[PDB]
Amino acid sequence: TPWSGYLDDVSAKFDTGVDNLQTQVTEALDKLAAKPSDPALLAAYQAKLSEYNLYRNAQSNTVKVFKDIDAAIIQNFR
Amino acid sequence: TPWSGYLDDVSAKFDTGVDNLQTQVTEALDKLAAKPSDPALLAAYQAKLSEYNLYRNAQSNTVKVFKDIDAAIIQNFR
Amino acid sequence: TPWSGYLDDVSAKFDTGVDNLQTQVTEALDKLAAKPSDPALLAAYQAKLSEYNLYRNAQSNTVKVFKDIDAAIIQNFR
Amino acid sequence: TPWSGYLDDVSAKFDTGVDNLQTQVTEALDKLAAKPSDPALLAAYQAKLSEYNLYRNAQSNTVKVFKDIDAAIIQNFR
Amino acid sequence: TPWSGYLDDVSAKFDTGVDNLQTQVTEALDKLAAKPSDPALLAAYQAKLSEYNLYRNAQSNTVKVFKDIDAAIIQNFR
Amino acid sequence: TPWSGYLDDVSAKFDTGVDNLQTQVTEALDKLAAKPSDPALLAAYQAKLSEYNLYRNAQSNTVKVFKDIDAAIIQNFR
Amino acid sequence: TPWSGYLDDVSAKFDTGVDNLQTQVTEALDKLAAKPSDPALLAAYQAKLSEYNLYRNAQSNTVKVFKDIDAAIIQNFR
Amino acid sequence: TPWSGYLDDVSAKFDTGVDNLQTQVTEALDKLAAKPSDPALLAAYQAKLSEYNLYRNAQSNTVKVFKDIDAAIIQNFR
Amino acid sequence: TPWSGYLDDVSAKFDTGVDNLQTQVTEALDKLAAKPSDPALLAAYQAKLSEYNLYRNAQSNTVKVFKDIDAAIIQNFR
Amino acid sequence: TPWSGYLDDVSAKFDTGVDNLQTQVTEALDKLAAKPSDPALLAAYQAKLSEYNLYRNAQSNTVKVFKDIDAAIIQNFR
Amino acid sequence: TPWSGYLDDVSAKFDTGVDNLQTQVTEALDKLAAKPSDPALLAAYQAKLSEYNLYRNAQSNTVKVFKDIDAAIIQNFR
Amino acid sequence: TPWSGYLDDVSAKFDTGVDNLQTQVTEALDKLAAKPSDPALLAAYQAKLSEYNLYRNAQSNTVKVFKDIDAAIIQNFR
Amino acid sequence: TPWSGYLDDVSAKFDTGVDNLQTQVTEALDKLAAKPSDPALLAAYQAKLSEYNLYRNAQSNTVKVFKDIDAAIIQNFR
Amino acid sequence: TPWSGYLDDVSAKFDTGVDNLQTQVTEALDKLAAKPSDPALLAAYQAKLSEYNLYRNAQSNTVKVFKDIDAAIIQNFR
Amino acid sequence: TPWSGYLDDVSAKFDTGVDNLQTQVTEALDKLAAKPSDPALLAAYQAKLSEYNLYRNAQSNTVKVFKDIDAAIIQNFR
Amino acid sequence: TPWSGYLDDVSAKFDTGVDNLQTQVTEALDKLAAKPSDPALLAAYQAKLSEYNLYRNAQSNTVKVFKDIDAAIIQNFR
Amino acid sequence: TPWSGYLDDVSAKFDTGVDNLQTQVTEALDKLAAKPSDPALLAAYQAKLSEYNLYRNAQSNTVKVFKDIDAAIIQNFR
Amino acid sequence: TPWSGYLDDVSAKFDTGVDNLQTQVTEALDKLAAKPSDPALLAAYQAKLSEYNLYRNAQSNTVKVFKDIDAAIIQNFR
Amino acid sequence: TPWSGYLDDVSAKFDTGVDNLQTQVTEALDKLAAKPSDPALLAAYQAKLSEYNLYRNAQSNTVKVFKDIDAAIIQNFR
Amino acid sequence: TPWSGYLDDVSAKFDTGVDNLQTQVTEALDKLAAKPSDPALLAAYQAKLSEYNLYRNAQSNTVKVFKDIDAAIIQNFR
Repeated sequence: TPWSGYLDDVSAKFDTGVDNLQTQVTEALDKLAAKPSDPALLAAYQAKLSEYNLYRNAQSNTVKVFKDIDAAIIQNFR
Repeated sequence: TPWSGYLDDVSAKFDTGVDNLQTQVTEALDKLAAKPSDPALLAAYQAKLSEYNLYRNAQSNTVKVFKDIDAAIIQNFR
Repeated sequence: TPWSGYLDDVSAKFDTGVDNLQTQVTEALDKLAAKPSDPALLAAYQAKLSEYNLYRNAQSNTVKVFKDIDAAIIQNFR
Repeated sequence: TPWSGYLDDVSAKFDTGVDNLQTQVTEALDKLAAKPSDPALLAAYQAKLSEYNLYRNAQSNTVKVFKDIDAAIIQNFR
Repeated sequence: TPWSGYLDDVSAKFDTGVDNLQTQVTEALDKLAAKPSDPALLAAYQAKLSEYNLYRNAQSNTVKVFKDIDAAIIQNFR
Repeated sequence: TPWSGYLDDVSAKFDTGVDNLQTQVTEALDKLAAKPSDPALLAAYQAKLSEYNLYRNAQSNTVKVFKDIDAAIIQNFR
Repeated sequence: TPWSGYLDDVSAKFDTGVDNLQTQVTEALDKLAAKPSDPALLAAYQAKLSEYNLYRNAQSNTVKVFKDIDAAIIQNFR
Repeated sequence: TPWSGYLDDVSAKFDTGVDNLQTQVTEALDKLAAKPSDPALLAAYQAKLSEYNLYRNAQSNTVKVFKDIDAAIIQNFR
Repeated sequence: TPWSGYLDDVSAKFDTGVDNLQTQVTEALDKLAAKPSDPALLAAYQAKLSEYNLYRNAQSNTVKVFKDIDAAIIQNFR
Repeated sequence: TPWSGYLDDVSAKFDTGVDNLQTQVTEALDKLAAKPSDPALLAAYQAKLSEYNLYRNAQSNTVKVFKDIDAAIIQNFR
Repeated sequence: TPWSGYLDDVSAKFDTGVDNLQTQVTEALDKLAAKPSDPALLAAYQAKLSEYNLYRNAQSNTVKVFKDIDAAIIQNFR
Repeated sequence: TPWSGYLDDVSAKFDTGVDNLQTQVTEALDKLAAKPSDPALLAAYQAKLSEYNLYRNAQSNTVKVFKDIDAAIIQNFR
Repeated sequence: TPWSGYLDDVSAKFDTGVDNLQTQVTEALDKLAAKPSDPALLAAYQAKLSEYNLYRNAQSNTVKVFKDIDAAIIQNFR
Repeated sequence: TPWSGYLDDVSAKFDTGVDNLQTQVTEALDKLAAKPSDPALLAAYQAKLSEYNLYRNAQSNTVKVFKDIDAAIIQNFR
Repeated sequence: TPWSGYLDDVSAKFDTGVDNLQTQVTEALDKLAAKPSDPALLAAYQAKLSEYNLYRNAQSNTVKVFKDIDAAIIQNFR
Repeated sequence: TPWSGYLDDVSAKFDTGVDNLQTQVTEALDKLAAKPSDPALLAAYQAKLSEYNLYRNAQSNTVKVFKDIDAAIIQNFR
Repeated sequence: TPWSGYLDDVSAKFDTGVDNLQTQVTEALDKLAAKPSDPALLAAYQAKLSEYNLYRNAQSNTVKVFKDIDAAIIQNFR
Repeated sequence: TPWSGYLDDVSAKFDTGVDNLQTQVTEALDKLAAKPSDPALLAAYQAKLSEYNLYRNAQSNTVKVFKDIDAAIIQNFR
Repeated sequence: TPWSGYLDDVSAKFDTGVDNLQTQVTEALDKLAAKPSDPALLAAYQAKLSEYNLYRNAQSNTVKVFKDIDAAIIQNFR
Repeated sequence: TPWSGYLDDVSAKFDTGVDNLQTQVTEALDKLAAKPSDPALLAAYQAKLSEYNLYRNAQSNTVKVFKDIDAAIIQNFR
């Protein structure tokens, strides 16, 4: 078992929160790439890609906030 | 059960809202393709196709608005 | 019961508005086809066919206007 | 009493501005659907439908302008 | 097997919908060209040519609508 | 009773300020999803969605300003 | 009193402009229908019907022009 | 007399600068709402609404600049 | 004296530029409505209506350009 | 009467300097929370909130400077 | 002096171009109406009426062309 | 083997997704250029060109979204 | 010498390109207005007017393209 | 002589660069307002207005760039 | 004569350096507030406001540097 | 030498194509007018007049086609 | 060798696709201009002119599509 | 030899990439200005102008991207 | 062998990580500069340039983080 | 010879590094100010201004870094 700190556990709450969003984006892109003119495949990929943008931005700002909460405690040791 | 977030649920309100509009367009196109000169088949396909344009544009703008409401909250975490 | 949106309901106001105009055209054509020289059958078919031209053009422009009223609202979501 | 904000009140100035334009369109369409060949019913429906296009486009652009006036104030809080 | 996307499949529903309309126009034109004064050959070619006008215009507008449904989804990715 | 600080109370002034805007958006979307072609349902949903964008952006910037007013006082303790 | 907008008032300038042209056409048709061989009744009905064609075409183009003048102002709000 | 600081006085230079622009927009909207098809009422409301967009954006950027001039002086006290 | 900004003054250059074009259209329509078959009244109304279309479109685009010149200056304050 | 030292008196010069700025922010937020789409309520709240940011930052830096002037005198007793 | 724009001046080049063609048609019709069997009065009225058809059609197409030249410049302001 | 990152692999999913769409456009253009009047060659080229527009726009927006997902992570390193 | 920028110089390439097309249209209209029934004067005016439509549309689109080339450079300064 | 800094001198290079473009726009608008149907006055005003859009946008972006070059030097004093 | 130390003299080099920049901002704001849509008044106020931002930031950083040069000499007395 | 564009050169191919058809019609009409009963003068004038009808209709349709070929290129600049 | 980009090469596929269609139109017009009454010269020129209309419209729309495919890639660089 | 940095060298790759596109646009405009009705001169100028739009937009976005790559390195010096 | 510290080795992990991305950008720009209208050359350059933006921003933030990790250790020596 | 320390010599490496970039910006602005609509003058000024932004920001950060390297040595004398 590799080491995983608190910022890893915050990042793994988002990773285990979504079930297979990293898989559903890649599958719906590969279904879209075979036929990039189907409205049932473009509107399904729009919902996957727009969630994957919002999943990944919220996951990359929650880590940055907890990095800044810790950087004002560690700076107050000395 | 695959994962479905909030933008999927907004997209699935439109998908479960219409009963079989993705089926009625394909059926009325296949009825039209056998005889593309019947006014009862052209005027019926006009109503299906024009709804399928308005169904899909409203479904692809409501996702884009909720993607922009979330992108101004996630940007205000830090 | 199949799904029928608003453009279907506008199209079905014209379809249920006329009682059997899709039937009276086909019957008066089949009466005309047996004897295409009777003035009582040509002048009766002229009134059916000219109404069926005006019925179907008004039914295919009212759908196109309501498709354009909706396409300026849906475009103003974002 | 349900909640109605400022964009609802701008939209309700148009809705209470016209008296029964949502009713006069539906009535003049149902009078037209029984007899879609009367020039007194086609020219009366043309005036109702063309106003209902201009009523609804001006009502759907005034909301979009006030949404853009507010989105440049709210963006200037921070 | 060559690649065929969704707009090709919509275009091939019209092409496989009619059986040999691209052949019946060319055959009835070549029968007409040998004797361009037969009313049984002019009235048969009128029905083929007028269907081939309506077949090809409906096939070239259904592609253009589905190109415009997709161009409002693809524009809403970003 | 759960704990609610000052930023929660600023966020709950917006939440208790609107009566049922989180409900009126979901209801007017579910009314729109059954028939996404009615201009009385698209223009009503435009006013709800555009208010819900302006409600939520002003609620997510007022919290961020009060977080920045406090972060310049807390930084001036030491 | 029912609501009447500007396109109704343009249409009612033509309707109140002619006194009883909608009545004189119907009366001169009912006088013609009893005896459709009188030159004093055919030449009088020709003048009524040809005016009623020019009355109704000018009334249905002046509305369409004012609908297009307004549709280039309303489109320039946003 | 309530308190009004410098950013209020900059905001009140715009408010007392225009005489009754907050009134002329509401009056020209209520005149437009009774008859949303008059070109003399649409082109007059276009000039009021487009000024009210430019009035309010310049008033909401001049406050934000003076908030940023002060935030670089106050930050240079310590 | 009511307030009139720069976009009002651009709109009032067109309004004071034409002397009584808003009056000459209404007078030539009321002269046309009494007798909608005179070629001296149809060709005179064609010249008034076609100028009133070009007057009002140029007046509603010059305001929109000056609204866009100002919206790129006001956006460059901050 | 509770005790109030010099840093309290510097803080109370800002508190008694503004009359009711702690009240005008809370009132203009509660007026904004009932209708968060009015430009007269967003631009008025922007001026209150931006002053309340500059009031409170200048009040929390003037105390910190006088704490540092005193901490270099008290350190020079011994 | 009433206002006369460019389309009026194009229309007045035709009106001042012919000297009294609007008078010569009415005079030669009133001379014809007293005796509608004279070949010197029918052949003179044929030349007046056929010129008045060609005068008025060229005058009503030159205005429509200059309305379309201007409508492609005014549309290219924005 | 040249280097290909993740945005290249997203771009190569579209390139390897379509089999020879870059070839079928060039071949159907060169077949069209020899005889630009065949409806079987214009309607076949319409389906290739409209897919090649939708293929290339979706391929040039999916790269731009993944460039923006990465630019909000890389910006949150520091 | 008045100032003339680059869009003036593009517009003056068309103005100095044609020698006296603004004069030949006005002269051939004034020759046509004296006798609007000569086929040598109608067919000569058709060639002048149709060139003056194509001269002025190409001159009003080349300015609009160069305005759009510059508006994507000026927008890329900041 | 009033004070004029460097951003004024950059703004006065554009103001003294064009000779009387602020005058030529107002003169060509006042010539257009007297007769808004002349193609020689619409195409001349299009070239003035499109230059005045490009003059003013380049003048309002060059100031904003030099404001940002200075704001990264002044921020690097301390 | 009131007392003015060295940091006052550095601050008064900026105050006497600009002639009436504190007056030209207030005058160009009061000219802008009467008509907040003139491009000659918005682009003139942009140059005044952007200089007044750069004047005041450089004046509030030069004082802070000389306060830090002195605070490392005074700290080196003891 | 006056200016002559491409539509003039197409019109001058017809004018220089026929040698003196504008002269032979006028001469054969003046020979016919002295004696309008000679079969050698009526049958010669029939051949001149019927050619002058076909000359002038083909000359006035070839200009209109080339005006429409150019109007679909000029419209595709922007 | 002059420079020729991709839109030139698309335009030169049409130019080198037809062998001498720009020559066959000019030759068949000059053969028609000498004798504009031959049915073997009118029906041959109809086939050349109608192909030259379809050649040039397809050549001027394929360039405009590839200009729009590129304008959505170049816009997605930044 | 004048100085040319890296953004000049990126801009000079586009300038030396095209051979004489700045010359071919000006030559094909001056050939078009002498005769703005030739389809061989309009379709040749369309290909030059549409390339010159795509040349200049790609040249003005590649500079802006490399300005933004450098502005995130220079900002990371301190 | 020149000296290369730890921040050089972190920078050389990115430089040796990509194989020839500094070469593939320059080659795909020089292929694009010869023909800046090919969609196969614009979409290939978009993927190279967008990776080169993300390569260089991640390489210029990882150095800045390791410079800040070291600057909090070196500051804790004394 | 005036005195120039090490930070002057670092600043003079940038000043003598570029040959006449302070001159080429002022010359290309004065060439742009005479004609602010030439794409060859806007795209040339974009490359000068964007380099002058990157020249001056790198010159104003390299001085600030060397000021901070020295301020941690001078602080370690005592």
